[PDB]
Amino acid sequence: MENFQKVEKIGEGTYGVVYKARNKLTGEVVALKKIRPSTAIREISLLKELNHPNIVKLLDVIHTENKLYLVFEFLHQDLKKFMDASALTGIPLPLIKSYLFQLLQGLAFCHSHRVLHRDLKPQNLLINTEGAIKLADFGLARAFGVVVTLWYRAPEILLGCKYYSTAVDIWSLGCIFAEMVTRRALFPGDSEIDQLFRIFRTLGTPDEVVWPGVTSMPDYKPSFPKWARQDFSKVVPPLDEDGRSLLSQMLHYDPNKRISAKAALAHPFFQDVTKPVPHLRL
Ligand SMILES: Nc1nc(NC2CCCCC2)sc1C(=O)c1cccc([N+](=O)[O-])c1
Repeated sequence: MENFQKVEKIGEGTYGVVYKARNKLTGEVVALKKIRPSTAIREISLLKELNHPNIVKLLDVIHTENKLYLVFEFLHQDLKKFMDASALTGIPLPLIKSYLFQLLQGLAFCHSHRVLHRDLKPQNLLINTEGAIKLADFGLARAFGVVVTLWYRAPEILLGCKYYSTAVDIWSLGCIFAEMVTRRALFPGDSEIDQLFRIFRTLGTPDEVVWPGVTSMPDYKPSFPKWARQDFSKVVPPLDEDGRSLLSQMLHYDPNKRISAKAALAHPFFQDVTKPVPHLRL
């Protein structure tokens, strides 16, 4: 309140309440995030340096009265709400393609700077009236270190691996891509084991052939049921073969086999990519 004017609470984020606020000095409207450690302050502050058209800008890190706040650029809609609003007709393919392309650019940028997100989901993908889509919260997970949605969690995380790689973000993005296409979450698990088994029932229970080292993951149990992989054309109909091919590469079990954001940008699926204007009701 000393330095801002609260417009309204807009949601509950991973780390605390998020408000739409107005900077007292500048009059600018921002997304103010209250964080519910000195190591973190220094680390997060470095994120202020990230600047890319597809990344929500971290405007400032404020540490006052022994409270921590992160100030982010404000956008008017998120992908979760946009998908809900578009459920009757579906998001036009050209726009799904444009959003996926832009999201991969944001990931390629962050990953090139050694910054992972680790918790990508429709709620932290923000859109504006000009057709841009941006990712918010990259790098917070590493700096802070932990009802939460498990729908977009990579299998290695669900299997208890405590070492993350850029591949966890590609997995989440693949799940989001599938959801934009079918208008339904790909793997809507209600628990970690349900999340894992939903993945197994669709992509097949992983083994040492497709994922070397999987049987040695922390939470892997030899007792996991063995489900056969489903035909991929049944998972995201009516997406064409270019889209299905790209999606399959984003959903490989072995994180090391998962396509990189950079390589994905070159996939044939983006041969005819454009930047359409979305119809946003604000
Ligand atoms: N920058 C930014 N602009 C936002 N405007 C809202 C978009 C949805 C409609 C209301 C305004 S939301 C936001 C976040 O960064 C954000 C990410 C994860 C979660 C939340 N959250 O509130 O729970 C917020």
